[PDB]
Parts: sequence; structure tokens; C-alpha cells
Amino acid sequence: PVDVSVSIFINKIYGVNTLEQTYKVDGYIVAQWTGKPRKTPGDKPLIVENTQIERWINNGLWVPALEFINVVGSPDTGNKRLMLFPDGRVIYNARFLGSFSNDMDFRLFPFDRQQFVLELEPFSYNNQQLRFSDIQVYTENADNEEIDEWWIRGKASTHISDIRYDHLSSVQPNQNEFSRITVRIDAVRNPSYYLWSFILPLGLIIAASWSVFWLESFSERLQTSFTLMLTVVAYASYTSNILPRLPYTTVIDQMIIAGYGSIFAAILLIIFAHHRQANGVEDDLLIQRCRLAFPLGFLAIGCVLVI
Amino acid sequence: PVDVSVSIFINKIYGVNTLEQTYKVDGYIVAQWTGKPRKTPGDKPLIVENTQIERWINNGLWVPALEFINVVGSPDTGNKRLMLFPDGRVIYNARFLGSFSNDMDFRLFPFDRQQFVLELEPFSYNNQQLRFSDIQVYTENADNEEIDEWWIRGKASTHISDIRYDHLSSVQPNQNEFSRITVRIDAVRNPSYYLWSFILPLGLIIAASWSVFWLESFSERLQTSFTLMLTVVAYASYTSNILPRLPYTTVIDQMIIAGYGSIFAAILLIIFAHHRQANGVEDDLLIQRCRLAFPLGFLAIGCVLVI
Amino acid sequence: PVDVSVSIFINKIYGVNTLEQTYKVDGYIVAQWTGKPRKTPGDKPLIVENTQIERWINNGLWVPALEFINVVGSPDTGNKRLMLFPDGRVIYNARFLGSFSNDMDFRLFPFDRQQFVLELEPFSYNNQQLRFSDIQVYTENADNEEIDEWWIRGKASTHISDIRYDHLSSVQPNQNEFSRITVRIDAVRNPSYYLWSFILPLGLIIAASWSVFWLESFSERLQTSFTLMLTVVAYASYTSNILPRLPYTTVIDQMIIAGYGSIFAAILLIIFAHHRQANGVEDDLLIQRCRLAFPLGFLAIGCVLVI
Amino acid sequence: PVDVSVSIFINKIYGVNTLEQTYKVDGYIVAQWTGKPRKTPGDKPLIVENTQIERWINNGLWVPALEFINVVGSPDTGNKRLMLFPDGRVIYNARFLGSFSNDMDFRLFPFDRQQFVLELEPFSYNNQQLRFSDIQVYTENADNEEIDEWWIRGKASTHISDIRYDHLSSVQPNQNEFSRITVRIDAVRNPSYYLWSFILPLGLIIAASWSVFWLESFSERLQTSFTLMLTVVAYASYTSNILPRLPYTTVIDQMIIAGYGSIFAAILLIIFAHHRQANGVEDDLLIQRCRLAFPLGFLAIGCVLVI
Amino acid sequence: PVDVSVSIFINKIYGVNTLEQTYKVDGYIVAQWTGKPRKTPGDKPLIVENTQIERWINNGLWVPALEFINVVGSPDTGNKRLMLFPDGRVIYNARFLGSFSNDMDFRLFPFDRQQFVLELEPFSYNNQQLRFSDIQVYTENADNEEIDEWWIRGKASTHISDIRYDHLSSVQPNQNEFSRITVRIDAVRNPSYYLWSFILPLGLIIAASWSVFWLESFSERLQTSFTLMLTVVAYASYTSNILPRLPYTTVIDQMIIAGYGSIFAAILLIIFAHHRQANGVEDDLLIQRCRLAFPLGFLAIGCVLVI
Ligand SMILES: C[C@]12C[C@]3(C)C[C@](N)(C1)C[C@](Br)(C2)C3
Ligand SMILES: C[C@]12C[C@]3(C)C[C@](N)(C1)C[C@](Br)(C2)C3
Ligand SMILES: C[C@]12C[C@]3(C)C[C@](N)(C1)C[C@](Br)(C2)C3
Ligand SMILES: C[C@]12C[C@]3(C)C[C@](N)(C1)C[C@](Br)(C2)C3
Ligand SMILES: C[C@]12C[C@]3(C)C[C@](N)(C1)C[C@](Br)(C2)C3
Ligand SMILES: C[C@]12C[C@]3(C)C[C@](N)(C1)C[C@](Br)(C2)C3
Repeated sequence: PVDVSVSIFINKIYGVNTLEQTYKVDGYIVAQWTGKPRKTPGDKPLIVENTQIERWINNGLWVPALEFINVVGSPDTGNKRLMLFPDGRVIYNARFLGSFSNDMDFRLFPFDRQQFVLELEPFSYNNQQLRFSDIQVYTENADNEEIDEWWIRGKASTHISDIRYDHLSSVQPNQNEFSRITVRIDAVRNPSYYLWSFILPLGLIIAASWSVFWLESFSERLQTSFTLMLTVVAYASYTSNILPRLPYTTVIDQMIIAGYGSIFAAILLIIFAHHRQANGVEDDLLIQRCRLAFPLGFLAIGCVLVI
Repeated sequence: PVDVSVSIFINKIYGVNTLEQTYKVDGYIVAQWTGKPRKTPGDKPLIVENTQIERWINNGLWVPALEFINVVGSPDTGNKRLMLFPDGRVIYNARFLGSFSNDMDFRLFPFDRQQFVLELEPFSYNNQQLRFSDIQVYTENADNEEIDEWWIRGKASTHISDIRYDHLSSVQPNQNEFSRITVRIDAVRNPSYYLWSFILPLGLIIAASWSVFWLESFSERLQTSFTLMLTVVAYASYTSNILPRLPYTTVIDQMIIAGYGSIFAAILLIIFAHHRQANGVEDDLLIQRCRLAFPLGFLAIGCVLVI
Repeated sequence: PVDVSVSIFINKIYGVNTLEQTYKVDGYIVAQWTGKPRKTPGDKPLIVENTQIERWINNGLWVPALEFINVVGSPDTGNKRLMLFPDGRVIYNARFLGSFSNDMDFRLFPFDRQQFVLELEPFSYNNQQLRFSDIQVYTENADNEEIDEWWIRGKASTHISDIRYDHLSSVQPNQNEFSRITVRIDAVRNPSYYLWSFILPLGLIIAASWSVFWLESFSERLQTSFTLMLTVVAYASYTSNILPRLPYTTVIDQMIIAGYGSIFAAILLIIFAHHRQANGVEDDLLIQRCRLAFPLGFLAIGCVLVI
Repeated sequence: PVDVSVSIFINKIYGVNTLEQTYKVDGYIVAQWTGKPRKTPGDKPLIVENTQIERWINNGLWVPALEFINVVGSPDTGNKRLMLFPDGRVIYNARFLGSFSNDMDFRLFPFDRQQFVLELEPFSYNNQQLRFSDIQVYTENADNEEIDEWWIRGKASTHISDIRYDHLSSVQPNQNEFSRITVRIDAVRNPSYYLWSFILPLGLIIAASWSVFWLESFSERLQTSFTLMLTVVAYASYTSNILPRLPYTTVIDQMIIAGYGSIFAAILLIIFAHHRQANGVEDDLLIQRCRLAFPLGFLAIGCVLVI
Repeated sequence: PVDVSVSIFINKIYGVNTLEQTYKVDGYIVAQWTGKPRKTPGDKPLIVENTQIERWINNGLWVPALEFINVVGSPDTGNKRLMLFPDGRVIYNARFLGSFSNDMDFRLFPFDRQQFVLELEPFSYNNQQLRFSDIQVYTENADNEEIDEWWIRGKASTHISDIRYDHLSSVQPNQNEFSRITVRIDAVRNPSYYLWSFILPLGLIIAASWSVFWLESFSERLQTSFTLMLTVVAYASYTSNILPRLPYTTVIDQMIIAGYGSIFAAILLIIFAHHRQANGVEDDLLIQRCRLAFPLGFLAIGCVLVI
């Protein structure tokens, strides 16, 4: 039962793909285990680079495949290194870049909380043969958060476990349990850009929408309100070409609907003001004086929806 | 006639390409068959990973090529494992990610119902040489319907068959028969997002389309409807740049056609109302008060395209 | 002069790239020719898949390179199979996916008819050496044209010809003639979507444009047509996001020009009626009574461009 | 000093990447030189394709690396062929699809004409070791420019020179001059589509912009001009989605600005016209019929950027 | 401690990826060092290109792997050359295309200054085995900034330093030592297109925004003002569709915000003016005379917001 030490160096976590629920992660893996001693020039340890490694395995070297469970496709592997010690122990080293998968709820975008996840598990050897002794995760990052899209807030998670499969092969006595390394990183979205350039002008759209009411005439009140729709729709497209594609509504997505409603409500009100009467033009001078009523009556719908 | 057991592990199904009638699938194939009994180190089964598999094949290990029939181009194959047993049987283990094809009808979008399909068939060995014994597909799926894009309803459907090829080699008697595994997953689209954010606002527009009829003046009636047609056009672009690429109209696309018609029909009435006569300035007192005549007339006809 | 029979299996034709004049084709090549008698294992044929084919060539099996003339870059080659017969003949089988080139006129879009073409020609052996005996191409044809972007209508033509190069290397006597396979597939674009979501609404825009003439005031007539000019710009971009990139005008693109033109023509008429004059007020009430005139002529000028 | 004859067969030039300044080229390289007399099967020439070439080199065949100086990344290598003659001479043949770099001016878009360039230069051998004897470039060209994106009008140019590198290896004797083949192909952009679907309508817009002055009222005159501001802005977005992203203004980019200016200048006139006064109402009695001044006044200025 | 020469020939820097903090670099690397004296063919140096290098390493040749630390994924490598001189020295030569990462602030867009960084560091050899002796960087770049995306200003800075990694595999004395080459290249963005086609028209809108107060009536003063909101929105989409996507505000977007803001305050005034009163209609004849009041108050903030 080989105790295998692992260490993951996270260099960059970037390129989150919103629809696929996918992100890319650059780094190095370091795997070590103690086999039993080998002969070698002097009393040195050896360095074995890239192409010369399989030359070593062809002569019967056991170098186990350690698989990234949650990666999408095969990872781009840079330089690889075998360090063979005289006492027996063996360092495997490789740089990697791969696209990883994980469940990502974006409903409350751009205020979403997500976590970048790594899961490592040997491909061919169960826990009785190859199991992970201990694991360090080195995230060489700090400061300059206000420039990055994602703010790592935690440091790094680490969890060695045993996973068993009950539906198998049909070798069963104990080829059921593989030891699995899982790395988690909590990160928060930098909401700044969407706040000041998307949320903020939207509010100004909706507010100024309501000021259709301090128009004097009815025709003005109604006609103008159409120009306002033309406006929200226009604001929809500007939002939509640009915001990341999803299969469910975000916060902003709703705000737009809220825009549409605010108004459709205003259209009905404007017609009602005019046509609830005892003559014809009995404008409910207080319902037309929903001048400061309904802008706040819109806040009732907004903060109830916070609950 | 070699009996080969197969097992498919579906890991992620994502990236539906609507035009290419294409979807991406991450998973594993497992193939096992009984060979001639061998001598392994000790007496334990012997494990052979990646690079040395080719070495084993080159010295004569029969590993049949199993081709995915409906894959587009050759797929990203991860790790390969040969597990060689002393009793004879051989266990093939390999991870894959591929683009797969199937006829996919999207006309009833976003209410479309689909089935994701896999087809596996040996490349060079017919049914009299290589035969598919049995097939289980392990689809590690459940829950979160609500939140992500596709709702699986099936579990894993299956049909092992013999395929007859009419036009061949220079082979004669019965070697036109290949055994093929076909794996099916029935699935439904989560229409929530398109319902609330696309269908709903369109309705408010078409609702507002009709609100031109509560305008008082004639000049007011026609100028207004032009801004209103401009508005539906504005909505089309917002819609189209976002919606999936297709070669036919969706349900949504029709709603848009219905929008234009609504307005264009409204234009005809308004002009018709004004210049048909019996003095000169004959406002048809009833026809203009069709204010909620055909808006329900859209609700009647809309609920007519039903079937 | 080795006689080589070939067969092409057309699996999918997709992804027409209009500017590159490029489309994708998935399939198989089957090359068969008769070699010198070999003594095989047992007496039935020996099959060589993928990896092992390369080692057979190194020890001197002649497997001629067959290149796709009209492919863009090298094709994604799938499984490879060498089937070696005892009477001598050898059958090569390989799966491929590649992007192909051909002259593709898209002017009559969305009614363009194309032909997807495969041209096969030996790389190193001219017809004195390697000759194409015959070729059938099996298209996986039938039904569901209405769900597909392209409607294949011919069942492909085929003609083996000999192609001669006047301009060569330092080879002399008659090594300037190569035998070439040409596969043509007649295909038409599915016009449904482009008709109903693009042509139809556009027609109504141009029509409703003309109803500017039923306005009573001059001021209205002119400030109005600016909204309409605003609409054709609007309709263009909506078409523009979507329609395939070209270096020439399409049919739709023409319709848009006439739209711009129709209103700019209206602007001139509207002003002409109004300010050339005997008066100030002398809109020739019959020249402005081109409300139903100018629509007849748009079909006259419209149906000539069919010329 | 090995004399090497080279010939390039140009198959297709496509995919101009405007921001990267790169275009892709399909074709073949043909290089020939004389080696030392060899023994061939019989006495006929020997053909060596792809896989077997690698092995000829291990046993000591001198195959010089000819590098594309101006390629971006390494090119897609198709089939390779060695034709080995008994007297010694050698013919190298390869298909390529490559990403090429060259300086490209787009300021005068869409009327730009460019020259596509290839530069070939040995990777390891100076001119005294390897010298380029001559180069023919065969561009299989003719006809239907009207369907293609680019109109090649030249017939391919040729330039062999010696290139000197001042700074070093540090093998010094003369190290420093490599023989370089430079190939140029002159081409013009097909302006047809950009003329009729962009230039023409922009003009009608700017033209109709001037139609604001034949309005009788001031409010009509000023309010309307806002719509034209919206129209030019609308036309801006419509243009920008389609046009090539660049780091400088094109002819069209300016033509748009000319629109903005024509309208913005009109605004100042219209404002100036009404309120700088001797009464309240002092529209300068002849300045409001600046309806025919400013349009030709835009044309004099338009004909000014001659320069 | 092996003394190693390095030389970097940069022929292209392109493809700045704004969200990923990424840019591409094409060039060649040259590394040389002195080994133990060798027996070469004849006595002049032997050149080893591509394929034959693997053969040389198998005979026990030490060729060190030099890694680009700040690359994302592995570089696209072209031709490789070994220059083996008889006295011991060895010179490595290779083409590369790589995607590199560096901290990149884009807030001051389009007036940003950046620096492109290359970091070279041995993969397996610490400072007392392999040391970087010296480094020249050849920037074969010059002139014609007129036309390219970036303006190089420096001549690249260079700094070899010793990078020590804090913790280990357990050896303490001095094996935590790596020599690192850092190459810096200063560059500035060409603001020309973004100034003239984005900043300038934006300003005229904002200018013309203020143009609502020379309107006579209140209803028109207010009705028009909604059109300006729509126009600023319209300009947002046009800008955002084309501008590079980022996670923070640029200069231009701020201008857009100020655009929305300038309009919203004017909206407040137009209402403020009319209905604080002693009748209903006594328009503060002084506050719609704020016609050049706060355009300068906006320009004062424009002058001040630069500090
Ligand atoms: C038993 C396992 C199950 C798994 C899903 C993952 C693995 N690491 C262990 C490899 C396989 Br082939 C076999 C498939
Ligand atoms: C006979 C077959 C036909 C096929 C289309 C599919 C296959 N599995 C069996 C392989 C090929 Br090469 C030969 C092509
Ligand atoms: C003589 C030929 C000409 C060709 C265009 C096509 C081919 N099959 C025969 C190969 C090449 Br290298 C030589 C180029
Ligand atoms: C609503 C919009 C607004 C815009 C400025 C940009 C667009 N993408 C959406 C197209 C137009 Br025509 C309509 C003009
Ligand atoms: C001496 C040269 C200089 C060059 C820029 C181009 C080349 N063909 C000759 C290869 C290199 Br590595 C060496 C770099
Ligand atoms: C010890 C090192 C540390 C490093 C960050 C960089 C390197 N060149 C030396 C490779 C690794 Br894997 C190990 C990671």
C-alpha cells in the first residue's frame, strides 16, 4: 500500500466559462512516493526530463497515473520531471493547464459566490495499492484584488478521502475504494463593473420612467410612455449582448422585467386616470398624483422580493 | 465469436450546438472480453497504463478498435488502461470526451424534447468475430432540475442490434454483420428562463400594441403605432442575438411575426377608420372602440395555433 | 499501372463557412487494389488496425498516399485499417473529418444552391503508376430535410478523369497525367427561416412606410418619415447580426436598400408637394394622393429587378 | 554551397485577420538539390512518403530545414514526399496551410489593396552552405473575382536576396548571411458590398439630415434633429458589428463622423437662428432657408478631405 | 555550475487578451553552454535538426529544459537546432509562439501603458548546477507605429536575478536556488480610433444633451428629454459591443455614466422649474436660463475629475 505525497501549485485560475460551468487552472503537480532503492551514478539523485522518461518506464519503472477527475478533456502538460533518489523515493513533477468542471449557481449574479474545485484520484490503483499520505496546496497569490475579476478569499481546501464504487468491473472483493484528493478555493466576484455601469444606469432609467407622470397632457403621458419602452428594450439588448449567457435568470435579468412591468403598470394607470370618471375626463387628480406614490410603491415590490 | 461486455459512464453532457445538431459528452468506456490465459508477475492481475499498452499490442495483444459511430472527428481520449488477468480475461479502461451527432428537432423551442444518443460499433470485426454480450450504462445523474438547463426524464435506454451492410469488400458468406450498441437518454428543456425573460415582455409589448386604441386624436393614433412597430423591431434584435442559431422558426420567432401583424393590422384599421365616409370626417364610432375586441381576438387566435 | 477501387461514405455535411467558401465533411475512404500474393495466418485475411499499420509499411508494404485535393489543411483521421488478402489484394480503411473548399456563389441568398465537392488524387503516383479503376459514393440519404439546414437533392455525381500538369519537376516522358476522382453533391439552402423572420417582416415595414402619405399635416408627414428611416436602420442591424458574412450584396441586403430608398424618395416627394409652390400651402393634393400610386410602382420597379 | 531550386504552388489565400495582420495560405512547397549518387531499387527513381522519411534521416540523409520566417506558429503539414534519384539529386514535396504575417494598411478601407507575402529561409544553413538558386511561384488563378472576397490583379512577384545578421551565434567567420526567398502577391478588396449596403444608405441618411430645414416650425426643426442624431448613432452600432475591428479610423468611420457633424452643426444653426434676436422671434429671415446653403456647404468640405 | 548563454529574438507581440491577462509572443530562443570536448564528423561543428535530437539524448547528451514561467499552456514550437562544436560547446535554437501572462491594468483605457514580460527559468536545475550567465534581447521592431495596435517605447529591459523558493523537498543547505531571466518590454496603446469614433461623438451627444433648454415649451422640454436618454442608451450598446470586455470601469464607460447623469439631472430641473410656483406655469425664467450654467459646471467637474 504505497503512501503517496501530493502537492498542487496553483499559478492561475482564470477563464470561467459560464454556460459550460467550466474554468481553467494553471499549475504544477508534485507527486512523491518511496519505492525501494535504485543504483545510480555516484550517490547523486537523478533528474529525468520529458521524452527520456518513458525510456525509464519501458525498463519496468512503476510511475502511476494520477487523474484529475473533474477536468474537461486532457490537460495541456508542459515539462515533466522524474527525480529518482538513491534511498528509493521518487519525485514526479509536471506543469499543467486544464479546463475543470463544477456546479455553479449564478442566479444572484453579479454577487455570486463560487468555488474553484480540483479533484485528483489514481486511475488504475485502488486504496490498498496506492493511497495518498498527505497533501499541500500552494496558492502563490496576494494583494491586487481590485484588478482581478475574482477575489480569492479563503486560502485553499484539502481533503483526503476514500471513495467506493458499488457498481463495478466484476472484480469486487476490494477493488472498490480509491483514495481521492479534493482541493477547493472560495472566490467572490468583483461586482464593481456591473454595479456602476449596469445597475446604476438602470435605476435612472426606471426613475425617469416614472416622471412621465409630471407631464401635463394625457396624450403626452401615454405617447411618451411608449418611447420609454423603446428605451427599456434598448437597455435590454445593451445588457444582453454583453452579460454572460445562462439558462436561468440573474438579478439583473429580473430588474429588466421589473422595468417592463413598472411601465406596463404606468400605461394602465394613465389610461385608468383618464377613463375612471363621472363625465369623461375625471382624471383622479390623486391617482394622477401617484406622482410620488407609485415610485415608492415600486419599492414595496423591491424589498419584499429581498425576503 | 468473441463476447465483449461494455460499460459506459456518462460524466457530463453539455454544449448543445443547435445548428450542427451536436452535443458534447464526457465519460468512460469499459470493454471486457475473455482471451487466452497468461502468466502475470506473481499471480496477481497485471496492470498496463498508456504508453506500454502500445508495447503490448505491438507484441501481439489483441485489443479491438471500438469506434463511436456518431462522433464528429476523433475524440479527446484521456488515460488508457489494460488490466490483464491470468485466467484470460482482459479489461480495457479509457476516458473520453467527444462531439456526438443526432437528428435534433428544435421547432418547438423552448419547449423542445430531445434524446441524446450514443452509437458504438467495432471498426474491423464483424459479429461473427466480435460480439456485444451485454451493456450497462452508469449515468451518475440526479436532482437540480429547477436550476440547470436540461431535465433528464429517462434513466438509460438501450438497444443491442445487428447492422447489415449491403455493399462490401470481396467478402462473401455472412460477413456483413456488425454488432452495435445504441444508448439513449430522453431529456427535456428547462423553459423557465425563456418564459419569464422572453415570452413575458413580448406579451406586454403586444398588450401595449393594443393600447394605441385608447388614444384620442387620429394623428396621435398613427404616429404612435410607428414607434410601436419600431419597438417590436428593437425586440427582434435583442431576441435574435441571444437565441440559438436555427434554420426554421421557433415558437418565439412566431410571436414576433404575430407582433408585426398586430401592429400592421392596427395601422390598417386606423387609416380605414378615418377616410371611409358618409360626410367626410366620419369616425366609425364602433370600429375604433375595438379597443379590446381583437386583443382577446389575439388571445382567441393565439390559443388557436394550439393544434 | 495499379488499378485502385475507391469508395467514399458521406456521413455529414455541415458548417458552411461562406467567406472561406468552406464546408465540413465527415466520412470514410475505402481503397482497394490487388497486390502480390502473400501467405497469411490461417488462410483468411489479416486485419491491421491503426498502430500496427505503420510497422507494416516500414517493412515494405506499399500503401499509396491518397490526398484530398480540395481539403483545407490536413483532415482529422480516425481509425485506420489494413485488411491484407492471401490472393494479394489489400484494403485500406480510414475514417476522416475535414474542411473542404469550393467556389460558392451566395448571391441569390437565401435561395443559393451549392455543390459540396470531394476530389481525390494520388500524391506520388501518376496514372502510369496508380490508376483509379472505379468509384461509388454512398450518401446516408433521406427525409427530414425540413429539420436540416441543407436539402441534398441529387444523390451525387461521380467522374474519374485524368488530369494533366504542364509545369513540372525534372521528370520528363509522360509523368504529367494523374487520374482524378470528382464527387459532386447537389444541395439547396433551407429558405424557411429566412423567409418568415426576415423577408416577411421587412416587406410590411416598406409597406407601412407608404402609409406616411395618409397623414394630414405636412409637419407630421415629414417628422414621421424620420422615424421610418430610423426603422430601416433598425431592421438592417437585426438582419446584420445574423446573416452570413459576404463580400457581395445578398437578396435581403437589396431589400434593405430599397427600404432606405423608398423613404428618402418619400422625403423628397413630401417636401416637393409642400414647398414648390404658388403659395406656401400648395401641396398638390393629388401629388400627395400618391398614397396608392407609389405602392403600385414599388412592385413595378421591384419585379424588374428579377430581370 | 548547395544550390536549391524552390517552387511554391498557391492554392488559396483566405482569412484576413485585420487586427493581428495575418492571412492564411494553402499550397505546396517544392525544393530540389543534388546529393551524392545513391543506389535505388533497379535504377528507377525511389519514392519516400511521410512516415519513412523520418527513418531515412536517422541513417544520415541530409534534409535541410527550410523555415517560413513570417509564419505565426508552425504550419499545418500535409503529406511529405522524397523523390530520390540514382545520380543523387533529391526532391522535397509538402502541402502546407500556414498563418502568415505582414505589414497591412487599412486606413483607406474598404478600398484597401494589400500584398500577401511569403519569406523562406533555411533554419540552420548559411548561403555558403545552402544557397537558393531560383524560385518559381505558380498561382493557379483565373476568373470570377466578383464572387471572391479579394481581387488578385497581379501575377505573383519574386525576390531572392541575402540576409545579414549582425548579432550573433558566436561562430564568426560568416555565420551571418542566410539566403532568403521572398514572395509577394498584390490584391484589392472587393468593395462591392460595402459600397451599396453601407456607403449608399449612410449618404441618404446624411442627405435626409439636411431635409430638417424645410420644416416650418422651430420646434419641429429642433426636435426632429434629435431623431437624426439617434439615426446616425443607430447606424453606428449597425456598422460596428459588421466592420473589421481596427486601431484606426477607416473611410466609413469618418463618413459616420461627417454625419454627426452635419447634424450637430445644424443644431447650432437652429438654436442660433431663433434666440439671438431683436425681438423674441428673430429667425434670420434668410438664414432659415439655409436649406440649400449647408448641403452644398457640406459637399465643399466633403470634397476638401481630398488631400 | 554551468554558464548558459541565452538570446531571445522577438518577431511579434500580438493578441492582447484583456480578461485573461494574456498576450502572444512569436520569436526564437538561443541557448549555449560549454560541455566536455567531443569528436565530430571531420572537425567542424555538426548540425542536428528536429528528429535527430532524440537520438542524441539517448546516447547520453545533456540538453537542459528551459521553461517560460509566465506562459499559459505549452508554447507552439517550430524548428529546433543543435549546434555542436568540437571543443565542448553546444548551441540550442528553437522557434516558439506562446501565450504569456502578466498583471495588466486596463482602467485608464484607451490611454493605458503596459509592459510585456518574459520569464525564463530552468525546470530541474538549481543555481549551483545551471546558471544564467548573460542575456541579450533582439527587438527587430521599428517605425510605423502609425498602423499597429501597440507603440513600443523602450528597447526592452533585462534583469537576471536569483529566485529562491521558500519550501522544499527536505534538503536545507542550498538546494532552493533558481536563476531567472526577466525580460520587460514597455508599450503604449494607440488611442486614435477610440478618440475619434467614440470620445468625440459621445461629447457631441453630451453637448447636444444640454441643447434641450433652448426649447420653448415645458412639454417639449420634457418630452424631448426622454429621446436623449434613449440615444445615450443606444450609444452604450454601440460602444459596449465593440469595446473589450473587462471587470472594471474604463474612461469611456464613465463618460457614458456621466452622459446618463447629465440627462437625469436636467430631467429633475425641467420638472423642478415648472411646478414650484405661484400659479402653475411660471417657469423660473432664470433656471431654464441655466443653459450654459452647468455645462461649465460639468466641465469644471471635468477639469477637477482629472486630479
Ligand atoms: C473504478 C473506477 C471508476 C471510475 C469512474 C474512475 C476510476 N478512477 C476508478 C477509473 C475507472 Br476506469 C474505474 C472509472
Ligand atoms: C463495414 C464497415 C462500414 C463502416 C461504415 C463502419 C464500420 N464499422 C464497418 C467500419 C467501416 Br471502415 C467498415 C466503415
Ligand atoms: C505533380 C503534382 C502536382 C500537384 C498539384 C498535385 C500532385 N498530386 C501531383 C502532388 C503534387 Br506535390 C505534384 C502537387
Ligand atoms: C434596441 C437597439 C438599440 C441600438 C442602438 C443597438 C441595437 N443592437 C439594439 C440595434 C438597434 Br437598431 C436597436 C440600435
Ligand atoms: C542565424 C539565424 C537567425 C535567425 C533570425 C533566422 C535563422 N534562420 C538564421 C534561424 C535562427 Br535560430 C538563426 C534565427
Ligand atoms: C522547485 C520548482 C519550483 C517551481 C515554482 C518552478 C520550477 N522551475 C522549480 C519547477 C517547479 Br514544478 C519546481 C515549480
